[PDB]
Amino acid sequence: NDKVYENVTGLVKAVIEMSSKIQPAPPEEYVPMVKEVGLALRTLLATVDETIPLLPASTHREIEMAQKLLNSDLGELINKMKLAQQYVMTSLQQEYKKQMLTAAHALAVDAKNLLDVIDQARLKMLGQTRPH
Ligand SMILES: [Zn+2]
Ligand SMILES: [Zn+2]
Repeated sequence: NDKVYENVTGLVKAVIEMSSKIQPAPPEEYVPMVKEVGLALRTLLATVDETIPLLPASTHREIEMAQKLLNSDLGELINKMKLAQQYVMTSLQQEYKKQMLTAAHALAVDAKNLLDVIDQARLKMLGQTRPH
C-alpha cells in the first residue's frame, strides 16, 4: 500500500525491460526506454521528498545522499545512451550499449538500497512514538 515501495518496483521494472531489450535495438527504440526509466526515477524522488517530513531528523541526511546517488546514476545512463547513439552502426555500438546496461543495473541496485534506508528509518520511527 506504500507509494515508495510501488515507485521503486516501477523503476526496477523499467530497468529490467530496457535490459532485456537493449541488445537488438536501434536508438529509436532505446531512447524511449531510457526516458521511461528517467520518469520512474523522477516519480520515486518526488515520493521520497514528500516522505522525508514524516521520518526522524537523524535519517534525513542518509536518505538524501541515497537520492543524489540515484540522480547521478541516471546522468551516467543518459551519458552512455548519448554515446551509444553517436557510435551507432559502428564497433563501439555494443560496447556503449553494455555500459548503458551497467549504468541501468547500478540505478536499480541504488533504488533498492534507498528503499532499505527508508524502511529502516520507518522502523526507527516506530521506536519514537508518544502515549497521547
Ligand atoms: Zn531534514
Ligand atoms: Zn548488470
